[PDB]
Amino acid sequence: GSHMSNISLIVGLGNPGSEYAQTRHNAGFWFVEQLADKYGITLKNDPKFHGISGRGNIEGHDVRLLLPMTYMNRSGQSVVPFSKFYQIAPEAILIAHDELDMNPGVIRLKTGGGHGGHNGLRDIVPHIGPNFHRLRIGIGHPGSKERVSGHVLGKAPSNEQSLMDGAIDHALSKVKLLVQGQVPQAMNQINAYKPA
Repeated sequence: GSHMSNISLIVGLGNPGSEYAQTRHNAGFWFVEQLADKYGITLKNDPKFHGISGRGNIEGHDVRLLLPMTYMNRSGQSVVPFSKFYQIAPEAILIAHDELDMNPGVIRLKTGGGHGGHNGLRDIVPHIGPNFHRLRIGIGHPGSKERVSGHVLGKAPSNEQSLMDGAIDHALSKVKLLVQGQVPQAMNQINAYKPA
């Protein structure tokens, strides 16, 4: 299976379908789709684990990618059996997800903690516990808890999309550190990111 805190599973959270592909709740998908293209990892149909997955070499490490196709609030119905099947401990998992509590263009690597009301993480933490790594992609907050659904299922204005895209591109450049188990250095260099 996995080996220490060498990241060997990278999960991107989001919703299936073209109507959700450009929404803020798919920030995790954006990051994983771009990572898969950067490293030539095929993301193929994975009906067994209710998602799209791939396996390939990142900087000399055997790494798996997963996009749940369960819809966001059932994400755990893909991530939990996939990670158990391949014997990947949470400490070797990175989950990329949209973060309401951070600005567009802010990105952070966090180890552990709660779901912060994220309905994808809410479906994962009760099964594998909190001790996986998260790539928190800032998307900002709409003000109301009543407005959160419409914000996360919205398509961000170009300025915010540009800020997110820059942050995601920065994070792609730091995955080499994560697959090598250099979580502290990755966390310092990801968290330091500034758009301008």
